[PDB]
Amino acid sequence: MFLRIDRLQIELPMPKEQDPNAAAAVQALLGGRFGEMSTLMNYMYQSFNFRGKKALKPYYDLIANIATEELGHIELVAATINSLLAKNPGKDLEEGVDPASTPLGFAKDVRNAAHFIAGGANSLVMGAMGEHWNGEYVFTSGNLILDLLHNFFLEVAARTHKLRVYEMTDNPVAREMIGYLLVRGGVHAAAYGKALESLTGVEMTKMLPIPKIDNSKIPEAKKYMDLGFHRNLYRFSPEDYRDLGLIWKGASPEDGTEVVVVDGPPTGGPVFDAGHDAAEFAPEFHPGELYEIAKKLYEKAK
Amino acid sequence: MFLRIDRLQIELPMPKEQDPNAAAAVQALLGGRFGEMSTLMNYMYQSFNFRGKKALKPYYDLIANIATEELGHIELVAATINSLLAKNPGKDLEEGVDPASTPLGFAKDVRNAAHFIAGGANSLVMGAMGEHWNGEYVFTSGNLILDLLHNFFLEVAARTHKLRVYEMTDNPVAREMIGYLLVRGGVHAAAYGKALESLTGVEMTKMLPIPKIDNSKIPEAKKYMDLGFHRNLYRFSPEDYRDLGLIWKGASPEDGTEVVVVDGPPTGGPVFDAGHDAAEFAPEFHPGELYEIAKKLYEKAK
Amino acid sequence: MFLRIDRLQIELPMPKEQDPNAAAAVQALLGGRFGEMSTLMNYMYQSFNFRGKKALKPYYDLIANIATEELGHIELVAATINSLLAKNPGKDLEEGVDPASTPLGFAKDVRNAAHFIAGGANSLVMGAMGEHWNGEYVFTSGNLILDLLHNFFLEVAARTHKLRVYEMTDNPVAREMIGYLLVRGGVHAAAYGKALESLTGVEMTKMLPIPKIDNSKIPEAKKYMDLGFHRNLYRFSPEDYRDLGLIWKGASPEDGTEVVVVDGPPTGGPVFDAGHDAAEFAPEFHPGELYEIAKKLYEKAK
Amino acid sequence: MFLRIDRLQIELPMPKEQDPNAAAAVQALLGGRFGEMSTLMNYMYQSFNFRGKKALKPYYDLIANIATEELGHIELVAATINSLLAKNPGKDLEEGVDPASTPLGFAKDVRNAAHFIAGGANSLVMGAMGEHWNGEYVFTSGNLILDLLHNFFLEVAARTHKLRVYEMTDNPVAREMIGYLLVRGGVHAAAYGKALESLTGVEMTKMLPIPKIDNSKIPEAKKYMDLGFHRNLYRFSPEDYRDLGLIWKGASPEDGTEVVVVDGPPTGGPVFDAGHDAAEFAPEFHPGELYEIAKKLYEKAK
Amino acid sequence: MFLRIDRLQIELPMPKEQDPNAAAAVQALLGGRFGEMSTLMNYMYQSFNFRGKKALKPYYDLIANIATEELGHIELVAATINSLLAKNPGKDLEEGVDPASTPLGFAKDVRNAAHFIAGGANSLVMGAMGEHWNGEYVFTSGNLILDLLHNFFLEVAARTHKLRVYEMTDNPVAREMIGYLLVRGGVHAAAYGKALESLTGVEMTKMLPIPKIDNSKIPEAKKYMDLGFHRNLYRFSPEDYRDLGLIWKGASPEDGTEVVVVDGPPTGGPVFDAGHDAAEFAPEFHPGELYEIAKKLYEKAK
Amino acid sequence: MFLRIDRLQIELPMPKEQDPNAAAAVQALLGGRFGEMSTLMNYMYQSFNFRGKKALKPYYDLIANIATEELGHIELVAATINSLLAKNPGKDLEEGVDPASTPLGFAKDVRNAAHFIAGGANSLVMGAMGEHWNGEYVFTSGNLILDLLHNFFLEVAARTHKLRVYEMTDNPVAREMIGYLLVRGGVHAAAYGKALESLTGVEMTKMLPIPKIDNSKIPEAKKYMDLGFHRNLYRFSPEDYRDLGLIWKGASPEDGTEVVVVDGPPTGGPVFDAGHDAAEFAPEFHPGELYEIAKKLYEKAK
Ligand SMILES: [Cl-]
Ligand SMILES: [Cl-]
Ligand SMILES: [Cl-]
Ligand SMILES: [Cl-]
Ligand SMILES: [Cl-]
Ligand SMILES: [Cl-]
Ligand SMILES: [Cl-]
Ligand SMILES: [Cl-]
Ligand SMILES: [Cl-]
Ligand SMILES: [Cl-]
Ligand SMILES: [Cl-]
Ligand SMILES: [Cl-]
Ligand SMILES: [Li+]
Ligand SMILES: [Li+]
Ligand SMILES: [Li+]
Ligand SMILES: [Mn+2]
Ligand SMILES: [Mn+2]
Ligand SMILES: [Mn+2]
Ligand SMILES: [Mn+2]
Ligand SMILES: [Mn+2]
Ligand SMILES: [Mn+2]
Ligand SMILES: [Mn+2]
Ligand SMILES: [Mn+2]
Ligand SMILES: [Mn+2]
Ligand SMILES: [Mn+2]
Ligand SMILES: [Mn+2]
Ligand SMILES: [Mn+2]
Repeated sequence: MFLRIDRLQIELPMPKEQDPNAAAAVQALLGGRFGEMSTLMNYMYQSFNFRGKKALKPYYDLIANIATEELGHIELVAATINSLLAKNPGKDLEEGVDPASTPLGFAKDVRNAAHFIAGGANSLVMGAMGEHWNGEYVFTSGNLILDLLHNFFLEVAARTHKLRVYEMTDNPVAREMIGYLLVRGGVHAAAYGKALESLTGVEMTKMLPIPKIDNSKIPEAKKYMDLGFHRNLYRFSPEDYRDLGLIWKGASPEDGTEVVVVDGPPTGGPVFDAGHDAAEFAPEFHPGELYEIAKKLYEKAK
Repeated sequence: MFLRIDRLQIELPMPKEQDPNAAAAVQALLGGRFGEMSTLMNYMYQSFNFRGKKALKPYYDLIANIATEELGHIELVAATINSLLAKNPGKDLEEGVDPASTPLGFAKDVRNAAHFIAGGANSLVMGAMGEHWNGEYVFTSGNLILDLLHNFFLEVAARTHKLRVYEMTDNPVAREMIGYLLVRGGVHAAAYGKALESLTGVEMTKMLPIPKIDNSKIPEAKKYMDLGFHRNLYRFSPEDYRDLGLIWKGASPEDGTEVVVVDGPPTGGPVFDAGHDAAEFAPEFHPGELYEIAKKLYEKAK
Repeated sequence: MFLRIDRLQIELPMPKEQDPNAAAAVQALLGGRFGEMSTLMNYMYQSFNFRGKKALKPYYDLIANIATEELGHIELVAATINSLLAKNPGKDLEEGVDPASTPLGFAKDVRNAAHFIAGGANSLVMGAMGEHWNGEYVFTSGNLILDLLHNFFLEVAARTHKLRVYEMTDNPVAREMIGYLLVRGGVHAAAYGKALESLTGVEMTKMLPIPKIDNSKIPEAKKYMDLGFHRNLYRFSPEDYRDLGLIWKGASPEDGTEVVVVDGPPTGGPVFDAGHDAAEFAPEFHPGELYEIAKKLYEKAK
Repeated sequence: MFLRIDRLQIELPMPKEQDPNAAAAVQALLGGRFGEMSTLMNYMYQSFNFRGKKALKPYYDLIANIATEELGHIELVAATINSLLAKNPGKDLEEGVDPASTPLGFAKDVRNAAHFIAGGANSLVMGAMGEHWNGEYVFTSGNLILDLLHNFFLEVAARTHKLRVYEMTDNPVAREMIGYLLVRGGVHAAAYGKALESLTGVEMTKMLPIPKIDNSKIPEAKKYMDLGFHRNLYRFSPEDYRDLGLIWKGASPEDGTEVVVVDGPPTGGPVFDAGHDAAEFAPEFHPGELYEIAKKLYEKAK
Repeated sequence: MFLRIDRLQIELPMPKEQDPNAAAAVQALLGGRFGEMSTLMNYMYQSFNFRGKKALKPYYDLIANIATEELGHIELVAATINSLLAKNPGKDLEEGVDPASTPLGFAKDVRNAAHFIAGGANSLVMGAMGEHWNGEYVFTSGNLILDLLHNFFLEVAARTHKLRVYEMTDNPVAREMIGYLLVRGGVHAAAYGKALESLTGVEMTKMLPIPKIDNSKIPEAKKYMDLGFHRNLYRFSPEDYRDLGLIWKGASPEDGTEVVVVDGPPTGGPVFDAGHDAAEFAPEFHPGELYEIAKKLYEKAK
Repeated sequence: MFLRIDRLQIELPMPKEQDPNAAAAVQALLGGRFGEMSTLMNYMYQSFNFRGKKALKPYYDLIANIATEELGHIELVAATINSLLAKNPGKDLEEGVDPASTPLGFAKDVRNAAHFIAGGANSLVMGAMGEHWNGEYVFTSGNLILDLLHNFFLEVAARTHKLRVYEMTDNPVAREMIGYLLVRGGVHAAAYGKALESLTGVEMTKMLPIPKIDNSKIPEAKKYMDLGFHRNLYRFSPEDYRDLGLIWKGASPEDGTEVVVVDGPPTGGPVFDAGHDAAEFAPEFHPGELYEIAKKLYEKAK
């Protein structure tokens, strides 16, 4: 079972301008083959399907726990896309929009028109070409070593996509998210590499980084390394998965320093609200009446 | 962000033997169009994309919280499938399997061979025809009423699929899971119906049940209603989503009794471990050496 | 624009009992690559997209009119599938079905479980592997000769699929439908071949039949030829497409006899009603109340 | 069976300029998830699959008839796209096009290159991202109420997409089509809502409009309401489906006035011909010789 | 079995500038429905599946051999795309690229972002809309005449796409490849047409060209015809498939001159190397260390 | 460019009778995600897209050459499937088949009906669920180490699928093919592992085998190892790719013995001809006339 905390994993900056094509590129990191939906669903299904949940417990704890972290990463990437698509971020009401004035005219010419037609200027479950995420992006073979080898690869392929998208947009909201997730993905790659070394004797972490560029060269990633976050494997569970430190120990690939398990999630930051976009009818064309209904739900004695 | 608890939402019984074609049918309820992946991802993305998270908070709390519950439902359905596919449930080591003796010969003739080739006799992210789940199964328009109308439909369409699969499968593991999720889906349909009543004045809950068959006609569902589970909307969060009772109040469609918000998740039941399947090389062909590696990790613990 | 007549293009017989796997095979002829959806949508879109609707009118009339005929062919193939899937054909109310008794147990083991889960034991928009029909099965290039060459091929490929499914299914409903549509597909291939002869001088009809087997070897098709149906190109329009005989003239490939344009549709046969299937909740679990509602609508008629 | 009338459902204006990206957006309304292909094929297959064609006749008449109207809507949307893609609308011959001069250079940079490569600058069976329409967009459950609930949703989701595309392009051909189809979709939503109220007692039409914006705010829709077309359910059949008025009666959601059944289709307007586009080889590179062949087919004595 | 020669089928010119959208259009010719992947895989699988490899040997030789030629065409089209995507063609090392400087900023706005995210600025197995090539683009019916009819169509549909893409870009690398492959596709269409005439008596080559525009009107195609290459069917085999001349004989459709079989491949040209693209991390971010490792592999005594 | 040799990489035995479901399982090894189409197309596109073809030549030679070997593997797997689907292997003419007698009745009930409808009882470009192979199964990042890591994984994932299908199918044709390709896949995994060791210092070959089962436990694979085939990397080229031994050297993972580069392809075995299947109209319904046409082509030879 799962619980939810109404917080993003980190604070994101306020966007300052809508940037559709940046949002379309960032979609690769959400619903593309190596996006966060893929790391999430790979680890989630491997955790469901895991044989030897007690006999191979440290490895089960690892996959079950990292799957849980990736839930917050789909959330964070979706918030980033929503930030880039928001017309009036954080504002409950805009007035004066007339459909006949062609208020979505710009959207005719952007790469991803679906953001504005199917979505209400919001994230979709798709990649940078509009391709919807598909369950064949999941590998769940039942063989622990084969799955871990796949997962090591998956994290460094995902990192490669994050780096390339970083190089496509200088939007600060996108770069903040990417910097943080480069650091988290470095932790995951390192953790799967340590798990493989424990099972096989092959020193997989010595292959890192892939590609051969250090996170310290990406300013927004270095920001988070400077706070120590490359050392931390957070245990996203009240009472379970307590044996992570049997694998998550020893040296960090980033700097050689000792890594640690942190019990519980990080503090986080607030969730994002894109505000009213009347041309998208989101959350309604003129939402004042609905806001009044919600207000009155609280005004009650019962 | 999210947290994980290593418990299924209910306990499941143990099948007498593998039932591949039952597993293949139950896949519809996991990765098909109206499976638990779809309800999960619809509500998850709607919750990310929600505009007016404070101004429309009671409705945000509802979608965000039900999304969290559906995480445990993909888990529960996967456990059911895994139970039906497990050769040696709960048994860590089998001996004597010879690949040269065609130990997977039965799988040549089952509906879903992928369970045994791509999977290690485990669940996959697909429906009852082998169709992989796809992101176009998600509807996230940004318009609250349109989304809620969709979600009401989604729950009763999902219910219809659960009922039909129930009528195909006599296996207790499937009947228990389905009976439970018929009751939970009744709660979700009722909740979305109450939300639509509040926003629109249209008495959506009066349309229930769809199809026009009572959950009381399904023995396992009747048991869960006798335990009160049709009344309960669990708050799957440490501290958030405390306004569910503004919508989740009044009469149950099942029996007219007053519905309730329950603080926290249910206690549930143990997770499922399919054990060793040597022919599937899952978790390894001969896993004793890996079990020894894991044991030694604890000896070297700090 | 289009009009509808509540008649199948031929009458169909009644199966003795349900035959799921026959239905699954016949799906190839509905939603597969060379099924009736494909011939329909190819000619429909070509007719929309046709350039030179007046200057090339005889050819426009041909494509526009054959497209209309193919609408009735998707209808006829769907009726055949529905006939094979119907538990109680023609019977409005069945009693005593208990969902708890696994009344759909047989469906666990059939090829196409979707017929019974997604469908209410009814046709779906898919082929013989469960693959849903897709718009990339349409070829609409705008070049008349290229399109007609494609359409000649499409008809003989579709014929080949019909012949192979005929050889799989002994059910009279399927044999009657297929025999009829072998004759109609012979007309369409001949018509496109005559159109290509007129435009190019290449004697395309001399290539027929493809494969090199005569429709006379298929008993149901032989009967329809004995009724003259290989000669007939029906004008499926009140007043339009009156120049079909400019192309549809001269010898039939089947027997050398003169072909004819028939004003209007054939008289055909009754549409099919699969009746009540309570386990499928179709049209309702217990439909008597809805039947009463419908009866009362007539009492309140103006 | 079906008949065809060689007329669009309404007169469309002459385009005045090619607008590829407008055509790409309008594709959402043709082959996207909530485009006219989807409403068409949903109602068509539900009509084939309908159980109780006599016992539930008014409801059968409704679905069978609206399916037939949607055939003319795929035609109308395709004509709109073709208008936007036409280089020389209504002109049989253009001269002087040289392939080596890069006459399709603009198409390199438009969103939808397929319009110009796969199509001969014509409509395709796809949405606004190039996604081809797929049969999984059809819902045909066999349960009347569940299908009608789906269809109500489908019409208002389709309306939402039409409104958003309207707001993306000010092209008069697109806006004329959209205005008309907003009015027709309002009729369909109202009709399915009335059918649901008759079966369930739930006042579904009181939820309209969705989104909460009136068609009267869209000038091209108000044009058609001012002619009375929101009141009219046309019976697209010579002799069948005569019981529509048992459901289609009472108040219009638009203005409270009494709705009516109209026997037969509206008058319509001419079909559209995009003319010669030599660079697309459509209908031929230099079509004069083919036009002469067609002319000579008429010059005959026989 | 197969052998490889490290040469393109022709010399291509050096690109001079990156042209992403030209590369995206040329993708239609690689991984689209009528691209070189399709002609390749159609003929390859037909050759595997061929019945009567001795009894119908000349026809087997034809399909087996043309399949082999198409391997070099996927190679040639991929080289063309890679040329259009190359930043530093032929250069092993570039220095001074900083990811934080947004070196891929242009790629945010191009049609095909996947070239830069999934690919390292390189070709992908997809068409001009980003659609990945799929095995349903292959037709392998087992019936020789039906397959040959399909293949005739396939070549002229492929030619039509090549012509349209030619008209979209004036890039010399693209136009050189297209000119050559127009000539080769003319040979293939002619060869399948001759095979059909031999089997059926229908003069299929008299339909050529389709569309009705001569290759001699395309300067880069005329270049290769002026060298005689429209006459040549190369036998891509050391010792097999020696009976091609039983079919490949008689007049060329281009000019009426006698065609010939050439034993062995043409001379070819060098392969293409896109060079270092540091922002794509291709072949590495800073490849000097890897180049030194490779150099040292040669410095050996053993 | 490529050349073709009309030989399979090994000889195959003849099945006693058709085995449709065995063929359907073996399809996973052809067109599934980890089938031979995937290894082929991964290495083919990586070889096209390779940057530093001279500076990193030993690695280019390896990928380019292994790609060529995989061409013969799609051929070999297709031959295996065709063998399992052949009614009359090696027999040019069968008499007496009557389509009216349901000669394909068995095919109604097999897993893969497409083999008999779309195919003429022959292989298709799909996996074990009927899923067509797709280009998103290719990973071509441009980064050498990332690609090689992927390829190492791909080979062991493909091996895992081969092992599982082996365990499903007792047919000698399948066991021989799979035993051989287990040995060849061991060579490829070892080669990519050696390449990674050279570039990274990580001892990837020490992870082998994956899964942890020796090829010696599979009797057919053991025979091929006893013949030395695990040592051999064949140079599938007349004159190119002469630096394979710079990487392909040192110890075999199977037995510690020195590996070798073999100049040229193996001698292999005959290609397979499925013979006449009249019910499939393959190569024709009654092929005697076409056989006579072919005979006469030789009489008219030059
Ligand atoms: Cl990740
Ligand atoms: Cl991560
Ligand atoms: Cl649900
Ligand atoms: Cl639920
Ligand atoms: Cl047809
Ligand atoms: Cl037909
Ligand atoms: Cl509609
Ligand atoms: Cl409408
Ligand atoms: Cl080609
Ligand atoms: Cl070619
Ligand atoms: Cl392989
Ligand atoms: Cl291999
Ligand atoms: Li069982
Ligand atoms: Li039967
Ligand atoms: Li057998
Ligand atoms: Mn992540
Ligand atoms: Mn990760
Ligand atoms: Mn659920
Ligand atoms: Mn639910
Ligand atoms: Mn037809
Ligand atoms: Mn037809
Ligand atoms: Mn419509
Ligand atoms: Mn409608
Ligand atoms: Mn080619
Ligand atoms: Mn070709
Ligand atoms: Mn291989
Ligand atoms: Mn391999």
